[PDB]
Amino acid sequence: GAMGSMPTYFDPIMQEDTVLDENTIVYLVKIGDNKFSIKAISSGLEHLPSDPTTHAEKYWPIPAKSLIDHSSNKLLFEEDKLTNQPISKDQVIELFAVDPDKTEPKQFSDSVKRELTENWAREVLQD
Ligand code: NA
Ligand code: NA
Repeated sequence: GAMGSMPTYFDPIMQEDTVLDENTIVYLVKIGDNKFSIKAISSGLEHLPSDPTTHAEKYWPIPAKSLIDHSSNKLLFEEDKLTNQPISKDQVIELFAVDPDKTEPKQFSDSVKRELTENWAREVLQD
């Protein structure tokens, strides 16, 4: 119509629909056997301990450009909004060229909680 649209995702960080661009953090998590979910967040890949909506600790990185280039695919987007429905391993291979069951995932870091714990312990023992 008169109004355009851009692909958006519901950002768990700010709890708001957010325009997807090349600065969006995008990754895959596994939520079941042959069931994977595409996630997008505005920040936090290096600081969060797990994925916000599933608390998955393991993920497969996906370039934002790959998701943007599929923005008209009805599997991933419904009315220009990122789907919350899972996709099969075959669909993952077809859309993103990654076999997750044959690729080592990355893991969210535990560094922030470790630093918090060390900060408390040092404060206890200082005067
Ligand atoms: Na954290
Ligand atoms: Na989290």
